[PDB]
Amino acid sequence: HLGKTEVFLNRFALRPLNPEELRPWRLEVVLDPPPGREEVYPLLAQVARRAGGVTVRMGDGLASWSPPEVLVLEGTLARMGQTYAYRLYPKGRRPLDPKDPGERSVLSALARRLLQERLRRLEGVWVEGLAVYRREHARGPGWRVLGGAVLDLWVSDSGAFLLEVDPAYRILCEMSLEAWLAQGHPLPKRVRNAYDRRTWELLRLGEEDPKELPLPGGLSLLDYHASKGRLQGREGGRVAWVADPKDPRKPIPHLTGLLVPVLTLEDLHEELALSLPWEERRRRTREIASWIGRRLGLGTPEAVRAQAYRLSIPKLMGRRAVSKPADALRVGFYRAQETALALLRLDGAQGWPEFLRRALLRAFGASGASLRLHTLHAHPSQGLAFREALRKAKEEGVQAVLVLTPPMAWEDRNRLKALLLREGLPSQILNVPLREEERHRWENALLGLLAKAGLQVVALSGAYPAELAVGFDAGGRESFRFGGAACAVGDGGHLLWTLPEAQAGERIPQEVVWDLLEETLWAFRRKAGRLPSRVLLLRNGRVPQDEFALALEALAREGIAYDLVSVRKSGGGRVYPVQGRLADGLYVPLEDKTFLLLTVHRDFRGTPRPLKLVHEAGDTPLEALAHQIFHLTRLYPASGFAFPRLPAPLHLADRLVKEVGRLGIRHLKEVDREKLFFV
DNA sequence: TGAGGTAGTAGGTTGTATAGT
RNA sequence: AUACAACCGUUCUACCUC
Ligand SMILES: [Mg+2]
Repeated sequence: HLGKTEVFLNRFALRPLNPEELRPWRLEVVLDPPPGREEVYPLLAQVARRAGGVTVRMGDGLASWSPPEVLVLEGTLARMGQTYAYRLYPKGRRPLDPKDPGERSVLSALARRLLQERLRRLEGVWVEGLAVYRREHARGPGWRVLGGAVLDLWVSDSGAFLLEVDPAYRILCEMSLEAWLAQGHPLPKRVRNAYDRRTWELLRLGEEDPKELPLPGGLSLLDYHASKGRLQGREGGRVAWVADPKDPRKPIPHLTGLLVPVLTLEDLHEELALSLPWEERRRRTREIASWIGRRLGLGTPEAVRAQAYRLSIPKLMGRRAVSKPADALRVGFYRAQETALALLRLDGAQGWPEFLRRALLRAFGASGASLRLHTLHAHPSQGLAFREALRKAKEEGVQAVLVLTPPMAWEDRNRLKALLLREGLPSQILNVPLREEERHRWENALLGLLAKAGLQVVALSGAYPAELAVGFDAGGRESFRFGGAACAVGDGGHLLWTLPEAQAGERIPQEVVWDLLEETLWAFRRKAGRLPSRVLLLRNGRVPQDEFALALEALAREGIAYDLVSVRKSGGGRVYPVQGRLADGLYVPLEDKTFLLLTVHRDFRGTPRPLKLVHEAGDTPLEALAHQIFHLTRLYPASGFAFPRLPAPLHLADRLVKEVGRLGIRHLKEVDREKLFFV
């Protein structure tokens, strides 16, 4: 069950490395005072930057593509307050073999630096690292938007340059605060220094004179900024009151002549289309690749191809087959039970709208389960009595409450949610200027409601390598030492979530991961009276792989087969068809155990971002894994009309982590973990 | 709070380090 | 909190989609 086709990656093959590049100059470093021994590594890279060439770190020394005589071989550094004196010593050259991953790594660091350094020298071109911006996409009243691309340059195993390209844009507010003010434009959100990158939350304009404000040092504002050479060639203008990097109420003094506004997208909207149709993006990518090759003498670009296989579209089962979850409202649910729902009105109206009661009764008739609708005659304004009302509805079997309400402020939303959650009542909010013809909104609402209640509504009828697929999210951190969360989808049925639930400090990451996993295991055991034969482990690849060692070990001790797979929402590059149209379910195998996956592609103008996956453990054939993950993409019961770009367990753990973020909510004790309260 | 995506940007986190010796 | 380094980037705004 597949297909076959060919695609271009947004990578390009360029010229072979010439003999000199294959034989970099080697340099021995001498510092004073030496020190470090274990800290003698960031220092090495820093020296490699101070030298001022195409030079990188290589072993205990330096590799360079720049002749040592055009380097700053002797100079000084200031690292964390300490001042070092360095001298570089040319020690001849040493050949590097691309076939050695270490040496090729060095070669690629050199290639990257080559790209950046050579791009800096181009006239009529703006460069901010691995980003180059040529043309001018749009300009108006003091600000312009430049169009270019983000790049990378590394070295193949066959010893040739490889150039990744992807068009981006840049919003430059090429002016000054003072002026910007004049144009009559409104004071922006945050403001930025004109002499560095530190940015302060713009609080208010001042009322006093810069030559008066006494600073902690004896200096005034104006001559403080004058002393450090900043008023040299510019008019300081009026005084401003910026707010600190983090957050505070204690403001700081600044100058509208040393401040530059920073425009977000919305600021431009108050005057866009920075998305590109995939055809246009491919074109511009090619153009910029040939342009770079031309200007840098790297030859004419050969776009790299790759075989791609069109995966089979999954079989979504409600009562019968469905194209999308929303249809199950007409057709019926996969596994319905005796369910009790509750209404909570905050618009001071009475009961269920008729079309909602109808839609629900219909959907449940088509499922033969018997539905029971309650109404909460209670309000949060009551105090404890409200909590009591909630408790009563719970004991009467209510599983979830729909909340008809005008647009709630963030804080009130979270407070209300958390409130119902204390009494074990998941809730779906429906904003109440509500017409019946708004089918999408209230049907999605209804789906969320039912999901929260514990219904299944849809399933994948297929057969898959692992009957348990659990996804791991680590919040916004690079480890589970500070907690994270898991969501489990059982082949394509049953849904569970788990929190770290064991403090957030002196926690061993491996043990956290194993705890999440073990709890999902035990949930599965409770629902099935057995342990699963194989589990699919999905992580977001932002935490070290070592953090799953204990979980894998434990899965083995228990005779449970596994497959560890890493999923990265960003970095997969772009993917274009050679001929024809680009479609869903694209599987694009790549290097050692890694592949691309173009899961989603609907009526959006912009180019799709393929997923990048790495089979890090287990002996399941890649195509099989890609199959299962792609199908897991279609098992999100809350979206109803559109599929998420990520597999259900990861998408779920994302919404979960974000919701715990929004609410409390350490011990969500009364909430059943079969109930997806966070969608 | 209806939800899916591509767009930039702020915005954020985590790691090492400061001095001491 | 300072510096440096690495990575991610929901909110928001917009366009749209069903
Ligand atoms: Mg929801």
